[PDB]
Amino acid sequence: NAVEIISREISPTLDIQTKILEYMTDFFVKEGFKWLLPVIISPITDPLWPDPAGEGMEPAEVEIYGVKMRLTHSMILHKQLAIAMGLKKIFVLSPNIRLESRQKDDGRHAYEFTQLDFEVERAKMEDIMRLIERLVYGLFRKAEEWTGREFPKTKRFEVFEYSEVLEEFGSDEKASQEMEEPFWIINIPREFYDREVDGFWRNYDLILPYGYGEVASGGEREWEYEKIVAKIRKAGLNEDSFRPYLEIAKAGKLKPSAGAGIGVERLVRFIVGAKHIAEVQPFPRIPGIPAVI
Ligand code: NA
Repeated sequence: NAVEIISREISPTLDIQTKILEYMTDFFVKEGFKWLLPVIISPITDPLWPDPAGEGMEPAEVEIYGVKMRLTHSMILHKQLAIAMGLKKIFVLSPNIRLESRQKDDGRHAYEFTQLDFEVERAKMEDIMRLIERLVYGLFRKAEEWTGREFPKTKRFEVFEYSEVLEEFGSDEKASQEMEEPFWIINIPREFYDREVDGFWRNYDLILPYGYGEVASGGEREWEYEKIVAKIRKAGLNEDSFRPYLEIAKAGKLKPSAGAGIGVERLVRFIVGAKHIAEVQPFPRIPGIPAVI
């Protein structure tokens, strides 16, 4: 009900969201990153496949001036293109639209959400993981002041291989339920753009404790045409749906980089202790339920 949605009290949560957005955007600007504006419709987007976290659905699509456009799954390809433009360090507050099923309505997913999405030329996985640890520690100390509650105190998070998480816990979420500090999961076989080297994937997810689940994901990247297109073909994806990106790769303009996206609503939910992510959204976007507003 529309009247019901707008009769919720959410002012304290949005006051916290404002403090989080100010803190994070200020951090990246002061670190020397360029602040880019988002892409919403494009011929190319993140396939989100293969990916253990994904259902592999098609993006929303619309015809624009007679040409098929995809609503942004994520800006990953565009981040790589920004690095190809010589911009070195970039971030964006990026809307993502992912039409996941009701099976992903588990309290941490929304079908429309925002990532603070960033990328750094020539960075390695340890560089990005340490940068996120520095950001998160400082944020959690401020959150203690804002809320009057205690937050996790560790500064270097434990690291698990994805294969070990499957063996010990069964899933990323079961691991989250059993942990009291944030932790990393690394080496996850997934999309063509994440860098793979002789069976090892140079990638990482940050997982929150107390069952709150994933909050950030990233990797080092592939930049070579021959490697990228081999991965696309092996996965059975449509090469033509990546054509301009592949033209740029073939021309040699992609560079080595690494980065991550941080789910803003997920982070707000953690800091305020909300059971469901819909509680932190003025206009909920619940997987499998088309919003009335
Ligand atoms: Na290989």
